[PDB]
Amino acid sequence: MRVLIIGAGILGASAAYHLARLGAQVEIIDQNHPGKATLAGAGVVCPWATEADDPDWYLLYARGARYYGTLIEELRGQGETELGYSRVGALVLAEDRARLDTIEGRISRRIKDAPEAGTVRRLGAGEAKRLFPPLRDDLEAIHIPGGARVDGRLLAASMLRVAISSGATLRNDYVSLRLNDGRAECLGSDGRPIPADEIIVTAGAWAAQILALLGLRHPVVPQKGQIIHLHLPGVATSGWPVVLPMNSYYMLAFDDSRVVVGATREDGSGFDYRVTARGQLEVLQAGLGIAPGLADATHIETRVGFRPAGSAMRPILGRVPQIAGLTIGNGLGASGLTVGPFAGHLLAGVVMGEPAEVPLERYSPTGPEA
Amino acid sequence: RVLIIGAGILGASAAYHLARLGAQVEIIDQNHPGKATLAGAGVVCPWATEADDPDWYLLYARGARYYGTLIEELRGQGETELGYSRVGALVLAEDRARLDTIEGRISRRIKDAPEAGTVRRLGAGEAKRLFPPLRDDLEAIHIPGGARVDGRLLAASMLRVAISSGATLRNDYVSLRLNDGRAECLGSDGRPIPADEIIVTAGAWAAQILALLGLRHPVVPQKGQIIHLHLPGVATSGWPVVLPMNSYYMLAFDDSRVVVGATREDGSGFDYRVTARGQLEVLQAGLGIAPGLADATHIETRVGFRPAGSAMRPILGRVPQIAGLTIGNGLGASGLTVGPFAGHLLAGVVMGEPAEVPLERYSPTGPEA
Amino acid sequence: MRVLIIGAGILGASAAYHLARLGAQVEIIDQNHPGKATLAGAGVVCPWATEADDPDWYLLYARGARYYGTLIEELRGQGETELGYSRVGALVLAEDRARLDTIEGRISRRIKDAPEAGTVRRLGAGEAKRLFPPLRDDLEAIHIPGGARVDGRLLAASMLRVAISSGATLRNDYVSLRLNDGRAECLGSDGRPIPADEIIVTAGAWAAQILALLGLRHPVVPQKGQIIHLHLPGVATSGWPVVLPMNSYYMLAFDDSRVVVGATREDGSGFDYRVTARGQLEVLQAGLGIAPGLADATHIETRVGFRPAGSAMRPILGRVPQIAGLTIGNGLGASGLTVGPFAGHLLAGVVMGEPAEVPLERYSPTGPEA
Amino acid sequence: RVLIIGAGILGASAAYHLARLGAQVEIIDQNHPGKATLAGAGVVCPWATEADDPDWYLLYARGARYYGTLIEELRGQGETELGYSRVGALVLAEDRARLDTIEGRISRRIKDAPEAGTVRRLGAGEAKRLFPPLRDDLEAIHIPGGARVDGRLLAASMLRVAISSGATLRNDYVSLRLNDGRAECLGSDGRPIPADEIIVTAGAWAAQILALLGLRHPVVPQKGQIIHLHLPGVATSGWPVVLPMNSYYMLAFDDSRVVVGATREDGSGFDYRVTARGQLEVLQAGLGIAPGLADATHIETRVGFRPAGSAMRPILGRVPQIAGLTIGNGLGASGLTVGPFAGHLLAGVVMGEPAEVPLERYSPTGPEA
Ligand SMILES: Cc1cc2nc3c(=O)[nH]c(=O)nc-3n(C[C@H](O)[C@H](O)[C@H](O)COP(=O)(O)OP(=O)(O)OC[C@H]3O[C@@H](n4cnc5c(N)ncnc54)[C@H](O)[C@@H]3O)c2cc1C
Ligand SMILES: Cc1cc2nc3c(=O)[nH]c(=O)nc-3n(C[C@H](O)[C@H](O)[C@H](O)COP(=O)(O)OP(=O)(O)OC[C@H]3O[C@@H](n4cnc5c(N)ncnc54)[C@H](O)[C@@H]3O)c2cc1C
Ligand SMILES: Cc1cc2nc3c(=O)[nH]c(=O)nc-3n(C[C@H](O)[C@H](O)[C@H](O)COP(=O)(O)OP(=O)(O)OC[C@H]3O[C@@H](n4cnc5c(N)ncnc54)[C@H](O)[C@@H]3O)c2cc1C
Ligand SMILES: Cc1cc2nc3c(=O)[nH]c(=O)nc-3n(C[C@H](O)[C@H](O)[C@H](O)COP(=O)(O)OP(=O)(O)OC[C@H]3O[C@@H](n4cnc5c(N)ncnc54)[C@H](O)[C@@H]3O)c2cc1C
Repeated sequence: MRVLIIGAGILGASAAYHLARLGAQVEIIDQNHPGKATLAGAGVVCPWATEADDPDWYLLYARGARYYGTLIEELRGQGETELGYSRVGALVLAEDRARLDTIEGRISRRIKDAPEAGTVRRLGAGEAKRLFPPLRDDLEAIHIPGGARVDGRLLAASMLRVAISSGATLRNDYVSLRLNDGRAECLGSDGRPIPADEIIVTAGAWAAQILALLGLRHPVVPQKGQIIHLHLPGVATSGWPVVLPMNSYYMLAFDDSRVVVGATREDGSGFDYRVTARGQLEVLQAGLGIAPGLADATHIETRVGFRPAGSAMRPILGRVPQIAGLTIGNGLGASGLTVGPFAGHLLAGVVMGEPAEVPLERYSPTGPEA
Repeated sequence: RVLIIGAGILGASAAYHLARLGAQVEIIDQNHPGKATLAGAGVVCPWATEADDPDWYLLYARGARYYGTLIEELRGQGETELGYSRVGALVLAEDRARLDTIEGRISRRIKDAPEAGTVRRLGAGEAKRLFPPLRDDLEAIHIPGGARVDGRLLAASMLRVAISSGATLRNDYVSLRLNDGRAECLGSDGRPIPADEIIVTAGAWAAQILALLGLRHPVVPQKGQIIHLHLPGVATSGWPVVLPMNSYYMLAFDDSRVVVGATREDGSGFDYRVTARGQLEVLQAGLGIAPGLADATHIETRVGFRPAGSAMRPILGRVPQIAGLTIGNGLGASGLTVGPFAGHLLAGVVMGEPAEVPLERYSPTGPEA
Repeated sequence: MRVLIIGAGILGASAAYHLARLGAQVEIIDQNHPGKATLAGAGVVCPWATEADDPDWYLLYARGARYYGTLIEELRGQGETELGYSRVGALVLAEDRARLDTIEGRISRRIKDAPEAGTVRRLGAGEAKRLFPPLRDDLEAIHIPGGARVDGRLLAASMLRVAISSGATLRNDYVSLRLNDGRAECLGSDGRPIPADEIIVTAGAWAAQILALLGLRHPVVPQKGQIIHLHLPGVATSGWPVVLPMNSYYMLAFDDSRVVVGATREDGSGFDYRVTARGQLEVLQAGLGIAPGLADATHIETRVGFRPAGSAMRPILGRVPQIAGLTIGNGLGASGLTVGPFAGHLLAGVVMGEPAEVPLERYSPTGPEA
Repeated sequence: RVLIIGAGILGASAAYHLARLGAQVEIIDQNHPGKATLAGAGVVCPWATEADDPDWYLLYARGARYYGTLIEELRGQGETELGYSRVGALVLAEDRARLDTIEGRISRRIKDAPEAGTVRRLGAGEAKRLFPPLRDDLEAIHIPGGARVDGRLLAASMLRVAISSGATLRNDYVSLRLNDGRAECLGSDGRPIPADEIIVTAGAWAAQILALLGLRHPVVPQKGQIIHLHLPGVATSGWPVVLPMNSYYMLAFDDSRVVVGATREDGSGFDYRVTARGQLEVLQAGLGIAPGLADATHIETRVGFRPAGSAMRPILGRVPQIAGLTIGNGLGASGLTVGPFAGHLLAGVVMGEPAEVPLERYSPTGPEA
């Protein structure tokens, strides 16, 4: 009766994974809405290049990317060997040499507190193409040996599998909320309450819909994103790194001759689960523009997902003011696969009472407006 | 003016009927996974049902006859593709003993229903002559007048007519609170949604927001999986509905397509998944009476959550002790037949007309303590 | 113009994989017809329990199962580490103890000269359910620790990747054949011949269509097969064994909470690439019959594949009599994922002239029928 | 009597005409991946075509106005679902200059072709009023006679009429053999297929089986990728066809569906794959002139291999020096407009009727020593 988690994406799954290790009874409930963000998550893990230069770097991006090393092994030693993860390195690009210099600097300043990045290095024209053949030969780049990739769906799935293997439960259902005597109550499909000492709301983009039932104003709305998957027949891509043109687009490669190209950021889209023409056109232009070698690659599918985009680019983590037994994790935006796993460790310490490894006040949620 | 929460077959009909009368209708629909109206098979044949509840049957048979008014009212408005057709129905039974008791039930309920046509008990092989895939050793009772419809296309057409008449439709999950004895609607952001009259046709999900008002809404979801088949290059526009009276059924549509009866999974919750045993049961039932479907293409299997109430009879009418709030739900497994006519009844409530049928026996319950 | 391979299934891919490593210039052509057998192969590798006792066929079946040990590491050391292979053991079931005793006899006789099978051990009721939870608790079984499984598509894909990394070429095209001056010619899309010293036809079920152009009578026709893929949300299956109920059906599990169930065997089906109703019913009955735990598992997809089923259960491998520069490999039927990989190694030696590890006279095709 | 190899729009048209003349028809089709007729967009508008070749345009114009006869003969036969509609056509251009030259070329060719109607030059967004997604700043030339059709449904309709008239259809990959000067057809089993006359409408794959007779058939596949869009809740049955005169195009069907011009990939072979650049080219060309399609749903991308010949002129007529063999191929990118009438000619060849059109300029070559 310890913990009840609403939503089992990368964030809700990481919370369960970390809670099950603390001996708590974890009950997970996940509807798996069409457009579940984690099912469409590209899988880039490389914070050192992010242009968002706030103290969130020291707290979430840096700390989160440093934990991937430990997490992958902790999972590997538990029977979970299919995560799609690989420390393949990353290539960062820019249109003009001027902007490419300020980015190299921003990365250099951020290697001190994250040695997993390796030895950052400046590549000349044609050298990035030797690591990612589809790239243009006239592209200079910055190589970050530490940058990795992952299959967002498989990572969350494996974390859930480890939790359920050790006394956790998972079912497919849609639950709601009610405010009882100042405490948070979870109402099942029938309508009866679901006994739980602590509740965690990691409902992603849909969180604002059930939290509003408690008088809360959750400032997280869906940001639609369309992401293209390509197939290179008979092409060994297991060693290819990730590519970050620093223009809201990106692309990476997986072992099964597969290449994924950066997604769109459609604001005010709502929950529009449709593959549109312009959306795919945007991605195809940005992709083939830097990597003409992908021209004759097969188009296998185009996934759609709704990012939990918060008002601020920083997430919303911590216990709810004025409401007992309610914690929420959301707002991961476009960096959820990188921050999600560690953010889940934070929520684990919150509901249990462990000492805060970081100051969550910068991310604490808002209370009832009344 | 009017705010409708939930745009299934029921919420859509209410908007359709109200918009035509000039009321400012604002529709908000979340489109939950498993929206019942999207998964509805579309059989309309109440005279054979084995459930004997007059309060419920009164609307079942009445809503069936209403299709005569609806199809034409929609036809004369640009809407001609609703999948509706008066193709007739075949009622089957395994042992001739049960078939006799059923032939009795049908005649007893046809007393006030000439729309059912002239019933006739068919000899072995006569049912297969109208539905070839059936096995030849099946006696049946033919009800010329039983029809089918594409519930998905019916709700879509009624919404289009409502929007063309000044209604609005947007996607959101809204809630309710008690302000001054009246029902006030809050959007996801939390801002209020001004409305003189609110209607709640949220299907199985209705018991999640009404509970915020102290109401005990006895409607929970009953999952149901339904299989769609395709006979490549086979004319099916004339095939009848088939009701083996064993919780299963099957019907046909124009596009060489055959739909097979659904499951009934109590205590499923909103488990939007296509399970194995669910499809095994449907395929065993279908292929058991219709072995001709063996080599038919399986194109998709849909899932839906029926708004199953504590009692089989629905819940319609204003909420006692709460002003400006009306509820419609509980349709269960007959919402496509009862839905359209019920929306007409919900419209009359918020508009104030005298009830074409006394709604007292369907009214909801007030706030509890 | 060293070698031209027609068809890139598991067999054509294995041949290419072996030839390219020996310096031969390999040109691979594969249309990827709908129903490609390799893309729908279940992936069971456990020959010792087979009811079919054909020495000509069994020689390659048990031989091709042992070759998997070499292949997995060979591919592993080349960057191909995600092949879905695992030595998870197998469970052999039967309804009545009478036939289960007969099966135990066949296995023992064939497990004595096969240490790869491990220590065969007869389990009591409920012990097979301890390894495959969804099974019935009343089932006796025979445990073969050596039984393994693999993802057929990922295996053939990785082989091609290693082959093309070794100077081979892969193209999507439909080619034909004509007989010119007693030697085999391959007609490209334009209709003009394609220069090639040696041709290998691994066209699977479609092989007879183009080989008939040379006066041959290739007795390999398609046998449709429908196979169901299930999903157990939040269930660790990496350690689940294979199940062989010895009733033409079967089922296995993969790492990502996925369970596959035995396939149909539709003779005279032609190239009917449809998912039928009865085909799925039969599989569901067999699966849930012995494994009620799969009842509430998700059904994610149902694949279709045309097995290259030959008149004789033994395959067809070797040069074509009276026709120079032609080599045929086909007839793998329902055991190609086990035989395919090693059978490709045989085809490689044939076309190059190396001595045959196994006398191939018993598998040679027939010559032109004047 | 007659044996047809390949059941695309060309082989189907041939079967539809032969069955009416009382010939015993046996049709065999392998339905290769990328069958051109299954991916054909279906624009019918020869008057605007830029390719001014009289040897090829003789049939293009002649075959286009044959659609009038064909639709009615099919409409008066139970076949009413052809996707055909005389919706008109809009011809656009980059600059007013090129648009002027096109208007002149169009009017010259309608003298003895009144099916085009009254051509009118639009300007300043008048074209957008008939095709909303277009840009407002586009002048155009309206050709009321331009129509569209679903090549997939048309070929099926002809076949059904042919089968209702004693024709047979089978699935197999057949070959050809020289048996004492006669053309003989061998099935997959190797046994011969008795046929008094053989017609080869094998499309791009023809060169492969004809090489078996020592013939050199200069028809190779030209891959083309085509995109289908869906406009949620938008009536498009009345929208005309659009011909930007830039190697691309787009048309609209009844079911809120819009199709965009195809790619032209030479030397592609039978590469049955949907590529990235191919879709980028079509999306750019489509949205470049029709920004309104930005938020349209992408439902499908089809691939087909055009029977592109060395010369744009097709290949029709008996094979020299080989007895009982006839060839039809080379339809290229205009097969849906020329195909139907071309099948009528192939029927006239094998039966012996006089040539309505000069066959000398299309006949194939004989064996090369
Ligand atoms: C196209 C795309 C590409 C991306 N690429 C990257 C990348 O390269 N790197 C990176 O770091 N991040 C990336 N992201 C961001 C990342 O995928 C997300 O930020 C993150 O996965 C969000 O996970 P979540 O669990 O918070 O949300 P979700 O994954 O949406 O989880 C919410 C879950 O809760 C369920 N739920 C909701 N309401 C209820 C309810 N009432 N009852 C029950 N269940 C409920 C939903 O059905 C869902 O399963 C990408 C995102 C997109 C869309
Ligand atoms: C498999 C199956 C087969 C069936 N076959 C038949 C048949 O043959 N004949 C027959 O007569 N009936 C049949 N039915 C029954 C019929 O389909 C349903 O009873 C009917 O569709 C109920 O409609 P509804 O509008 O009440 O519910 P729904 O269709 O579920 O509509 C509810 C809507 O409200 C929305 N909503 C919910 N909560 C909120 C909120 N808080 N805010 C905003 N929107 C919200 C939901 O997203 C949804 O769109 C079948 C049902 C199933 C499942
Ligand atoms: C449902 C199912 C389950 C199975 N389960 C198992 C199992 O558990 N264990 C096991 O050992 N085996 C199993 N098998 C058998 C195995 O999948 C097959 O035997 C094997 O994949 C055959 O490989 P292939 O290369 O001979 O044929 P294919 O994989 O079909 O390869 C033929 C290829 O050649 C191409 N081609 C053909 N003609 C031409 C042409 N003219 N021009 C160009 N390309 C051409 C085709 O497009 C295709 O790509 C199963 C098979 C099925 C159908
Ligand atoms: C993407 C695309 C868009 C197009 N758009 C248009 C348009 O808007 N307007 C227009 O006028 N034209 C258009 N065309 C052109 C038109 O579709 C084609 O020219 C025409 O359909 C060719 O038909 P066909 O019957 O000659 O060949 P196909 O349609 O390719 O038919 C050939 C048939 O023969 C069979 N076959 C071949 N060899 C054998 C064998 N040995 N044994 C048995 N069967 C065999 C094949 O399997 C196939 O079924 C388009 C073409 C493409 C590819």
